[PDB]
Amino acid sequence: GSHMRNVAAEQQLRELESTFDGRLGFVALDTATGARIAHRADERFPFCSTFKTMLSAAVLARSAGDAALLQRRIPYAKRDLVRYSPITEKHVGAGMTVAELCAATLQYSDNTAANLLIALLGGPQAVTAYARSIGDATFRLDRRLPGDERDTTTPAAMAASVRRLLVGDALGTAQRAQLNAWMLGNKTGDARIRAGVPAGWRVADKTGTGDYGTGNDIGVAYPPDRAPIVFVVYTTMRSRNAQARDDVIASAARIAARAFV
Ligand SMILES: CC(C)(O/N=C(\C(=O)NCB(O)O)c1csc(N)n1)C(=O)O
Repeated sequence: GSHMRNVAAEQQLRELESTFDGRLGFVALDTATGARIAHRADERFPFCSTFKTMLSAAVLARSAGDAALLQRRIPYAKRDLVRYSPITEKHVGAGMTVAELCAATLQYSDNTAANLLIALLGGPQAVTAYARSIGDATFRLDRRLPGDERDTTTPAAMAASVRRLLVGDALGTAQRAQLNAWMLGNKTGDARIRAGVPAGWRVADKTGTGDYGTGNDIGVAYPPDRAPIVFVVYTTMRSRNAQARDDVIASAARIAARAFV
């Protein structure tokens, strides 16, 4: 790579943002060199379901020296279900193990699964506390309008957290391996980062989708013969009804992939 290719990439990101009525927040990091391609990296964006990565890491941290926690089954009932719970809705009654809940919320974005895990940790403030413990002073989970700082982070802060969690040593080696295993098996991101990077790269990712055309994807790509590349993409729009743009997310990843190859 080179600084000049990165300057070119950043202008391409600006041009990409002009194709929709909203904001593009982007960080890609080449871990081989620390080279960073960024756009609106220090602005806050609603993180939507991408917080589930930080969730799951916090749960994995509780399991250090207590691997049996992952096999502990958590009961819940129908009145405990919230909207969009495709996995948990099938296991009302006896419930699911902690590991199963982590997998459900990472791979299917199951919302009840996330709430149960948030509860296990002691509430949303425990997730924020966990983020602070790994050097993220920006992330805030306030609950399980544009401009509201609640439930937001910046692309820069999330990129650093993704890097430390999936590539670095925020977690112990075994827990890092497990977080990667879950995110590698994500089912919701086929049209996002995965669509923009080379087919030969392995991708561990977590998506986020919300109103105001909010379309997010964060994660790490593992090329077969070089160092991991961290990708964080946040998009959000001015119109509440607007669909999230999978193609824009894929295109942003593709711009950075081309620059780093
Ligand atoms: C409605 C319910 C179940 O979930 N709300 C969500 C949501 O559906 N997140 C799904 B995700 O981004 O894959 C959400 C967060 S920001 C936004 N817009 N929607 C909830 O929190 O009660």
